Amino acid sequence: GAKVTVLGLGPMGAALAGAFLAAGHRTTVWNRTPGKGGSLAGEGATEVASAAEAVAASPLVVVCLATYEAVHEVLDPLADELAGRTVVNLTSGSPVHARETANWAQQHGAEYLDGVIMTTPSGIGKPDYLLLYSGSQAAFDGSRGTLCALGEPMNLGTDAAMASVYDTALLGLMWGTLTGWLHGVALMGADGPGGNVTATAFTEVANRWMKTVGVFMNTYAPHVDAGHYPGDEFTLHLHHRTMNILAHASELRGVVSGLPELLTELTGRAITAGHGNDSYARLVEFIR
Amino acid sequence: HMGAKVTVLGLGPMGAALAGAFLAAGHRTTVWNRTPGKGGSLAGEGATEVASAAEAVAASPLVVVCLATYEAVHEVLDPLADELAGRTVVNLTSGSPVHARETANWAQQHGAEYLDGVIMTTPSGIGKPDYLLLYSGSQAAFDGSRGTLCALGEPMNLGTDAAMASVYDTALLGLMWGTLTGWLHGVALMGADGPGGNVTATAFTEVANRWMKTVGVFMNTYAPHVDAGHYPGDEFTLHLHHRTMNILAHASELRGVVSGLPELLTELTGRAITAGHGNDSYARLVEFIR
Ligand SMILES: NC(=O)c1ccc[n+]([C@@H]2O[C@H](COP(=O)([O-])OP(=O)(O)OC[C@H]3O[C@@H](n4cnc5c(N)ncnc54)[C@H](OP(=O)(O)O)[C@@H]3O)[C@@H](O)[C@H]2O)c1
Ligand SMILES: NC(=O)c1ccc[n+]([C@@H]2O[C@H](COP(=O)([O-])OP(=O)(O)OC[C@H]3O[C@@H](n4cnc5c(N)ncnc54)[C@H](OP(=O)(O)O)[C@@H]3O)[C@@H](O)[C@H]2O)c1
Ligand SMILES: [Cl-]
Ligand SMILES: [Cl-]
Ligand SMILES: [Cl-]
Ligand SMILES: [Cl-]
Ligand SMILES: [Cl-]
Repeated sequence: GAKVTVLGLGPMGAALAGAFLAAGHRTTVWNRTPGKGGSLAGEGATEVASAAEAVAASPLVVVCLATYEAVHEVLDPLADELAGRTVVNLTSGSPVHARETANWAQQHGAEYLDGVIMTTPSGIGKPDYLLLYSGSQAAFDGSRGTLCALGEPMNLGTDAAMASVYDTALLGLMWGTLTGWLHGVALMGADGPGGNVTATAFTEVANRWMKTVGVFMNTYAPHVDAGHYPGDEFTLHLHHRTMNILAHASELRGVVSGLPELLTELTGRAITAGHGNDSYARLVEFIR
Repeated sequence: HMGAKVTVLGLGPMGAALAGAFLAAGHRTTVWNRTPGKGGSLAGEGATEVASAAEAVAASPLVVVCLATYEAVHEVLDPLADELAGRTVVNLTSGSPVHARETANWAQQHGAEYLDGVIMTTPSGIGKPDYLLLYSGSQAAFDGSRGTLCALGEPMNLGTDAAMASVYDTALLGLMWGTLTGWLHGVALMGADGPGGNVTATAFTEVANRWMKTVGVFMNTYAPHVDAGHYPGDEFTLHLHHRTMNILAHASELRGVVSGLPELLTELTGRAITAGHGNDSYARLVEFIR
């Protein structure tokens, strides 16, 4: 039942407004171009003609525009009106622009939370999908109950630029996974003994296996932070040997992704450096 | 419910772990190893060690094999063709799909029920219900021995073709390495100097492990695309993948993260977009690696 304003009714901003309405919040919306708020008004939103009216309507102002340049074009004329309000900026952009906007919000007495949306418009308001936030802890703690309407909120910490970096790092993790998955699908689907398996059958097993892969990540993160990489029962020597088997199996079955060559070159450099007994986490030193 | 009689051939670190887990579950376990003197601890845990593989095979209706190579499997099993008739052989040696099939065919010629398997953990993970063992081959063997095999870990029946487990192992390891390398790349990006950086690997990984639920949703969404040969892009097209991969490439260069992953990703999506599939899903890329 809290008052919340959304600035920006593009596909994503309209979805945020819709999710706020579905949670029962008193939702005021504004967009630069008229005529994009009729469906939302039918669901109980109040559309207003100016950003100044929209900002004045709610103590919590959620911004979702195309660029950070657009954020300041809209909000800098309203600097005096933002004192004491909370600004949650879900616009995507660079870490430096997040930091510059946080500094600007601080200068004007607005509590500033920068965020990133880890889904597409249709995922907003649904379970499991993440929104990541960084900046004012008071803003996060005071707004979390309302922000929950959009998806699962995570507070990354106090530095407003964190969300931008996390988004890029998490997409890289997603692409590494999805590419290893595509490689596996193509291996399973290929003609050959034990092949001609569908992607759906493979993925049913893969989804179980990903539980084990997640434990590996949880085991290896403290190795990176300690700078100590004990290899235990799965050393880089064994990674490299088995990667060579993957390379050979892939070549036989006609799967050409670049992944095996990337993996063997990287592990090979760490082994040449004498770290063959270490965990996969030692490889962070060979990409950084 | 009722304890079984099982034989393990092979007392290397994995084979000895398998035998220990059968014992822990209450099974009457007979063990043999080519080299004597590796079954000491197992005997005190209740195993019966015998001197020859022939004695070991004759001791149990279920014969679990875990040797260094399929060459070794052949050297041990070939003189025992007659002795295997009517027994179930579960071969957890790692090896090639063709070697699994050839062993399967030999076992069938001699009247043994043959199940080939792969162990998706290391010796210390055996005997825990959270790690996977994948099996393929005789469904009669799997159904009849599943209760016993549960002692080792969670068993999964991949199907009737004995060679499948070998292929799944390699494919799942590739998936693991793609994930772990994307994770390493992300750890490096988060740890680097810069606004929003100097974040610990542990902090990053706390968020990453929540995010992996979403990544799994993508794999479950995209598998039917591959099987149908139809790749609707919907709200995440290859155009958008390519655009955001370029951001990743730029961010990584600025922070000195050099993993080769951004170049692999941009080149692959680039080929599909040049081919005219920019509006399709990530699943369309299967056609550009096979
Ligand atoms: N859609 C996604 O998949 C997704 C996922 C995660 C994050 N995001 C982020 O969410 C934000 C919104 O994306 P989107 O889907 O809504 O489409 P968008 O094209 O990125 O942004 C459209 C919105 O920005 C407004 N805008 C652009 N320039 C403006 C300016 N100079 N002054 C005032 N308003 C301006 C548009 O107003 P008009 O209607 O008047 O043109 C519209 O409301 C982006 O930063 C995007 O990167 C999107
Ligand atoms: N360890 C793991 O992390 C892991 C994970 C998944 C799968 N696996 C698979 O498990 C199997 C065994 O691995 P392991 O850890 O036990 O060590 P291993 O070195 O791969 O195999 C050692 C065992 O093989 C026996 N062996 C080797 N050559 C033989 C021959 N010509 N004739 C008879 N026996 C022979 C050795 O007997 P002796 O003692 O007399 O030399 C010993 O019992 C391998 O196929 C491995 O790939 C292992
Ligand atoms: Cl309120
Ligand atoms: Cl107010
Ligand atoms: Cl395929
Ligand atoms: Cl018997
Ligand atoms: Cl061999």
